[PDB]
Amino acid sequence: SFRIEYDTFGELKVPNDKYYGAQTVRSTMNFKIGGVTERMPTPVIKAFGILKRAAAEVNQDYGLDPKIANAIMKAADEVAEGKLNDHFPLVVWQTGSGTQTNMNVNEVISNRAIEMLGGELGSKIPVHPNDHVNKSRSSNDTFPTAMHIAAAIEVHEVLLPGLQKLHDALDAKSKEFAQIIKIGRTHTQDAVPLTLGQEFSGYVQQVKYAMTRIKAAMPRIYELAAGGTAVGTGLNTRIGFAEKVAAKVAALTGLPFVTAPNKFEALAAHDALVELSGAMNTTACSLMKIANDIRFLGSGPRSGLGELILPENEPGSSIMPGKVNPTQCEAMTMVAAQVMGNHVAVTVGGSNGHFELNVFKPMMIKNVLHSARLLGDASVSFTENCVVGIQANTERINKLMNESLMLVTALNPHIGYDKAAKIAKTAHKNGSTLKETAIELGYLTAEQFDEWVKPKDMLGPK
Amino acid sequence: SFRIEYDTFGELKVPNDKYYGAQTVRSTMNFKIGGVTERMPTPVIKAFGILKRAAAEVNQDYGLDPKIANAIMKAADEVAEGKLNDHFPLVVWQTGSGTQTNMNVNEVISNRAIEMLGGELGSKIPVHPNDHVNKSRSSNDTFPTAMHIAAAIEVHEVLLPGLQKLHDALDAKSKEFAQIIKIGRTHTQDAVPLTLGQEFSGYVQQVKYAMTRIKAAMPRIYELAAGGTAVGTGLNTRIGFAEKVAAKVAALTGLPFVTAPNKFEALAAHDALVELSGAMNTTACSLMKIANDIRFLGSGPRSGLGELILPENEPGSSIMPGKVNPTQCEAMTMVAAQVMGNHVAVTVGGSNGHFELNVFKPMMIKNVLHSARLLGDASVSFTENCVVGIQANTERINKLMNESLMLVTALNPHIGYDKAAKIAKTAHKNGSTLKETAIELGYLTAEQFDEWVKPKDMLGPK
Amino acid sequence: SFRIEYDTFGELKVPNDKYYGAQTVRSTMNFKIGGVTERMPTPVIKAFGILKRAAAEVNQDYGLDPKIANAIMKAADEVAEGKLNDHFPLVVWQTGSGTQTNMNVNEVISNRAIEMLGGELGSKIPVHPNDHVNKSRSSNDTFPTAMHIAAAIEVHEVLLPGLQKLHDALDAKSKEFAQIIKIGRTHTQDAVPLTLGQEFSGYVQQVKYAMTRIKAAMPRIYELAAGGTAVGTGLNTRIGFAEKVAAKVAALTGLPFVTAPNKFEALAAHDALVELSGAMNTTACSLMKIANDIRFLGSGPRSGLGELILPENEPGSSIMPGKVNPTQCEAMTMVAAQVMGNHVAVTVGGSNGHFELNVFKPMMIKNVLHSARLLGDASVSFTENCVVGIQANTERINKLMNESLMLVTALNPHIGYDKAAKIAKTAHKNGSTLKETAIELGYLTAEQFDEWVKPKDMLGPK
Amino acid sequence: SFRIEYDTFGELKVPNDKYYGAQTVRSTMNFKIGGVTERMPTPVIKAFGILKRAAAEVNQDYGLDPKIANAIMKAADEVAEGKLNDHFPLVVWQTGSGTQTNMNVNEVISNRAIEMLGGELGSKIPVHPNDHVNKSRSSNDTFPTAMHIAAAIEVHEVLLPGLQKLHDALDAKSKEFAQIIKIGRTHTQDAVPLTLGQEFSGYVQQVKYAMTRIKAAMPRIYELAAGGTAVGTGLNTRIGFAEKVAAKVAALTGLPFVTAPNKFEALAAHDALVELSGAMNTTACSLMKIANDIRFLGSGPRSGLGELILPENEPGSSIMPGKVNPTQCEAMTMVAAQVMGNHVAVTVGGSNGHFELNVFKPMMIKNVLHSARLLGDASVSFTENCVVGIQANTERINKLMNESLMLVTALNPHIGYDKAAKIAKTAHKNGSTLKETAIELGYLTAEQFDEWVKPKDMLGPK
Ligand SMILES: [Cl-]
Ligand SMILES: [Cl-]
Ligand SMILES: [Cl-]
Ligand SMILES: [Cl-]
Repeated sequence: SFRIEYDTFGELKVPNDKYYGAQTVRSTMNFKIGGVTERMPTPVIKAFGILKRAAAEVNQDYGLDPKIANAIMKAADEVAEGKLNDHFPLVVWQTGSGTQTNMNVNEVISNRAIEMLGGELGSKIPVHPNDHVNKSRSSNDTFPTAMHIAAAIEVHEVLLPGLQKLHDALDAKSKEFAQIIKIGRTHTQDAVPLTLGQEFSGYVQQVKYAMTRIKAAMPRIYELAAGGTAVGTGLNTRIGFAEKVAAKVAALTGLPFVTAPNKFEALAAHDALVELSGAMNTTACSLMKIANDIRFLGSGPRSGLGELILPENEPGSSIMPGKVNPTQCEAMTMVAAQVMGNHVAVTVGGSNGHFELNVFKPMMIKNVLHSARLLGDASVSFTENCVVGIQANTERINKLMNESLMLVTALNPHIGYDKAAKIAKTAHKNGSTLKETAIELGYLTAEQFDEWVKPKDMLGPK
Repeated sequence: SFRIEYDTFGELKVPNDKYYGAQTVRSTMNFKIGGVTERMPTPVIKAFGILKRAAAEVNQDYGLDPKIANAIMKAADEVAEGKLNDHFPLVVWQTGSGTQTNMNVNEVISNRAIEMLGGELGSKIPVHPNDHVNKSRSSNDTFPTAMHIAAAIEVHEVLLPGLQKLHDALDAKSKEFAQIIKIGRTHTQDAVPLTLGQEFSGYVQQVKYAMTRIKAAMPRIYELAAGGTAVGTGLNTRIGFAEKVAAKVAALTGLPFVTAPNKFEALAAHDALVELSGAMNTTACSLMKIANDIRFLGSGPRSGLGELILPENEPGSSIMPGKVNPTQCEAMTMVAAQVMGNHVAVTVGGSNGHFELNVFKPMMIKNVLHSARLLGDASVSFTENCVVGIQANTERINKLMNESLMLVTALNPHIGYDKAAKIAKTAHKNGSTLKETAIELGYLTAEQFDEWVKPKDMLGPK
Repeated sequence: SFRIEYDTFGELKVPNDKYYGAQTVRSTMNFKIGGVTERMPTPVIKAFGILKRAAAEVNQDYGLDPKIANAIMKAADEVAEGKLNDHFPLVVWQTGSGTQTNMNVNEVISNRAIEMLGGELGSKIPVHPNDHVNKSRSSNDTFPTAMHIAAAIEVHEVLLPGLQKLHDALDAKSKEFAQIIKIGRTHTQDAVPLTLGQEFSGYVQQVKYAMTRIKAAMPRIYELAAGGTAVGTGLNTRIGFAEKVAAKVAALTGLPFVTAPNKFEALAAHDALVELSGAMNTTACSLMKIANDIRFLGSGPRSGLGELILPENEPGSSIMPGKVNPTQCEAMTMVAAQVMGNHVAVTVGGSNGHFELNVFKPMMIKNVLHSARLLGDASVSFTENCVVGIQANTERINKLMNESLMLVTALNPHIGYDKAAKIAKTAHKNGSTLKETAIELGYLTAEQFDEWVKPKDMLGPK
Repeated sequence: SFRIEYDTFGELKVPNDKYYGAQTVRSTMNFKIGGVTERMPTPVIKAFGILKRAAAEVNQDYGLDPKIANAIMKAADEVAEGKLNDHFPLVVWQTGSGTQTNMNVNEVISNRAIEMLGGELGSKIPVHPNDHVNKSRSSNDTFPTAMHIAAAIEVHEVLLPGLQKLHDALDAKSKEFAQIIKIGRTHTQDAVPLTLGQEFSGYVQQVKYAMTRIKAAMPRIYELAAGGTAVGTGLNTRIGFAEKVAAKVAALTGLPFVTAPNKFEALAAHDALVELSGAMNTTACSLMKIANDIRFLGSGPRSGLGELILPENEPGSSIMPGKVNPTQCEAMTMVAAQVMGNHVAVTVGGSNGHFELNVFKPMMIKNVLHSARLLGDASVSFTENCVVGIQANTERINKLMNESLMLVTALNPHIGYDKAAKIAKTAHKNGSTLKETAIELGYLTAEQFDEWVKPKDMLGPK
């Protein structure tokens, strides 16, 4: 069931059905921290597949045999496509440079490429893990490169598409609710009116600004450390490799990847991950506000606010109609709280670089990818399972509109401030409506009230 | 105008009316960071006066002249009593050990004692700042000692008394509201009933647990670093000074101060400050919930929840007689958010100690004292200007109780689940009450409804 | 391959080899957030098994048929023992009350118990998911109970045992290094000496205080919400159930679980999780200091500090001897940064409770369990793979001791301050040792220097 | 002594020498939270003076009397110029909308303009606080406008100029150190060489990227809420006032202020403040790395790293001539930790908006301005008192270069990997240099070593 390999610490049995080698096995034994929920995120593994596929191509310009290079390229493609996920057992909580995952990727790609060429698994023949798969002689620049490839792909494929669906759904609701006038709330107190569409337009602007903030953090993420090698000097790599491998990654992904103008800044720190995490942290604040507002606007049905009727996803009780738990709102606000904590973890790691190398890399990219996946997935779920199905309780909204004390300022240019203040003061102490009190005081007639108190005329400046 | 003093780097103009000296003026010149709001917190200055008073009394056992020592004690008492606050212009953003503030205290106490002994300001005669006020030869242990004295005093005098007032006022409201039954809210949806007194009893328990958590963080605060000198070995200090000066501080303050059992842990880290900030962070989560709940329970008056009538302390618009903004709730929740941020700042500083000395001390104690003062002051303000004056809107609470669909399960044993659920669904569809629907359906009488649906019987287990 | 079940939203195919039902399947479709790394943590599932096993026993006092109860108890045991982990596919990012995992547990236990009694899977006969497995009529108190059971078990079984191993290993190193005098470092500058054992004794005290801080947060974790039902009143549960099920959980686990004195505080907030997260946050600051110190103390071999020789776990290069990357230090400091971020996520969720129910429960317990597992696992790995094998570079330590300028204060009670200051001032500008300069200046002889400059006499007060 | 003013709750004694009125005195009485260090930041007060000056000029287009308007403009100019700071005693911990500070500004400007028009203080004649100074009928939009004006001005005048000085000084050191080759450090272990100029060029890039990130956060800061009035509809304000007052603020400040495109997003949330705090949080991670690196590179002089000689600005002990504590590094890293905590506080406030108004405004702008002032001031102080005066210890750097084992790979093409690794292992075992070992082994001459091992040839790709 196993083959037998050796490192400088002793004998190791590697399962025959695994493409990793003795380096990966030893790493798994030395870092038993967290369990399988702590394995290196799949986007990082796939990004390594893209990077090795790109380097193998470029390395043909530097002596790499085309028959070996093509075998590496096909094996790297299988990694980048998620076909070999079960051959990467390492946890995030490894070395701070992530080079143990780099050696995991080198072992898997060479062994798979060896098998494609009919060789013996574990022999390093004819595809060597270091001499061929890592022909670039890259070391501490590999994992930084895979971090930015994975972050850029996850932002383009998961985060922004999810937020775009949320933006469009909120915008459709805003237009659908454009003519429903409701009582505003400031300090949670009754305030002058606005429409549900105006309130939802604020949500739309927040999501629009969130997508702009995330895009503004991407230019630095597109800068790749590949070519810096050990300390950023580029020692042991070939001239032109840094630019060529970045341009190849750009062509493989369709994203505007470039080489980092300063490789020492690219290895010694990961401020671009901190800035991207900061944009997602701002997005979390926007989504917390939006989801909590809709949570409260749908509260009820009779002892809450009751403005919105949210779609029911979980089965209720036949004895409890009208009760709809805002469960998509709860999942979204929990995600937002998680992103804020993830950002602090990213911040602590990003601040603790030492000299030529920041060695908090796996934890930083884990929290960045975690935040991006959660925000993208929750935005999709929030959209499809709640936002698109939100209905307005227009009957309740219009009833509370006529019973509110907030429309009384519409009578000031008819009966003066103090007569209007006395109608509101009396109606408050009496539990009566504004119209009922304005007539019982003999200040105006009903036909005058309906002519002067028009809420559609209180939605903008004059 | 000025007197002229000298350090070995040149000459310095010291204002004639100031008790600080050349080293303080040199320190102000090199750390122009933040402005006057960033000056060292007054509790730290006062704590230094306590410490120097204690050291001078103890140092008589090791040869300090009694007339010099008694002048130092009187001058240090003036520092501890807050009479010399304008003689400490240094900001928090100084050296990470805080020894520049230690020298500020040495110069002020020496010059003030010189003045009380008829000498000339700045002469170091007959009271020398280092040889007499700092005769203990302490250095890197002075500021840690002053931190823990200041934190313990602020907890004992401000934080815990403020929370005690809040606890007692909430308990009084709980008893006052013990018979007011209202509709519960889970997920912000209508739920089975409970009393306002039961709900408030939850807040009472949170404040009770908050005080227990803060008290649990104090034993390590009471451990003083005084006696560790430069690196924790106690080099250049006298055997027994550490225990004696701690006992003198205990007798002066009435708080159970003892010497730190391990001086290296006391200088290299300030985990006790992190744990105390953590307890205040937990307290902030409690106060955020309590204050936010009261904010929303008082929302309205007509489109909010409207269960509570909060006191109106600042005048509002006469045109708006029903609006009472919960401004005390807003100050409390803003304070809670500030404590959470302050805790992260304490955490980053606490994590970044280097070898024998953590040099983040001034920023750590600044945030700890900030959180304690804000939490204590806000609790007092929230208590006096909101909690004690809260009234229940029993008229609205009773009306919404009768209109709620949540009481329908009381009919289950009398008419069966199927008929009860039919009453609930028809009442929800028609916008009618359970009683109206149950009789229009011929399922029971009005007399059977009044006898079977008793909310006072739905407040506990059977 | 499937059976066919129905909910109120349509037909659902449930795999025959799964014990969950249509409720779990529908929940999996409505909350596609995060992937399989986001599944509910295993300690929560096992804790549900303990809770249901305990309730099934107690419910025999309330009519539950002993033949059904015993079937439930054996099925719950299989859950609590980790035999049915593959039947829980729900993610953390579900409803904020965690009741969808509660229904997942109810479906699995009843279906497995049905199979133990030879029934048809998915029939609810003779073991009903609600009528029998959830006979307590518990709702919003189930997940809070499982949270505290899981947290208490993880602290007792993983966190504290891991820290205890670290404490003992650091203590052994402290005693082993008790006689190795080295130059201290304050502000990273050369300071007066101390021993490696004294420096390591500070680490020991930090870990000891960390275990005390975690234990101090446990009394409130031991309080269980079981019995509060929907809003904390205990409506629909039987008198005495809350106390009995807590005492049964205590007997099943061997831990001092009790019922919560105030069930409204137990449902509306999770301040005990915030306080436990705060204790782990303080522990993270201690471990960050300890691991970073050892990281830097082992730096070198020739351009660093070079005081410690750390064990080599990853294979190096045969051309690069003496290079040992402190990879266990990096994994530990990354874990510490992750705990600090997790604490903020816990803090945000714990602060956002609404009225009768905090609906951030799954996210809060996920981050608490994550922090406890990481700290416990990393402490074990740090201990076994680094601390126990640390060696001291006594040759380098003694060489820098004799070349340091820091021992010059030992000559002040022989030649006075100013003669000693001139030896240090000259030796600094000359690149010479203190003894070489003291003789070249003719201030003392060699035999006098060795008699007066004794570093073993500079390790404590006099 | 005092004058007597009146609100509708009673009478208030206003000090004779103060320009504030009854509403300010009422506000101070009800919010005794924090003390004088907690007063509203001066940049917010000054920004209010700018805003009121702008509104008064624009309001002439809507009928405001020119002589009244010109008196308001002159009084508002005195507020903006910092001449009336002692007339604003309100703390940050007030109402969450900040309207109490808005009224403070209205009363001060009205009373000062009354004084300039010969009237009596407190008379509201001829300049009324609400009818004239607040003629725009703005309310909940005033403080948000003042926040963004204050943040934009502090970024333009303090933060960015401070970072610009730091960038330029670091760039100058990078050029000055361009030929000094030293041993690199990855994982704090000795690594392949690089120049001090290359290492410093990494810091230069981080500061350059920090300024780009902060500038990227400004477009949404430049959007002003002025014109949204109570809920964002703009009710009670004039059409065109929003655009005109923003254009007037732009002309007065020279900054590209525009009106917010969506006033509901502008009042209900302050995500722009969260994004700007995020950029400052990223900057803090950069400065923490830069300052901590320089701290450790200057450590020593004899048991540290010793590569840099930092300037000595405060006198030290003459007995300790080689000790120079990096106090500017400590103030910078303490500031960086404070910014990270401030960011969490901003985040919690930004996430907790309710419906039409976020009522965490004063605490959010307090932390934003605190971070900007500290970062700007510290960057200037760190630049002038440390960076510009840094010297390289080239003697020590060159000695450690020759003693390092990291240059051995330069022998690989000339003698082979196996002999080169033997030289490295023997030099490491003997405590000797590569050159000494290579010749005692008969592997090469001293002349071959000098010609083959050229560190200037190991600073880039081949
Ligand atoms: Cl590569
Ligand atoms: Cl002292
Ligand atoms: Cl149960
Ligand atoms: Cl205005």
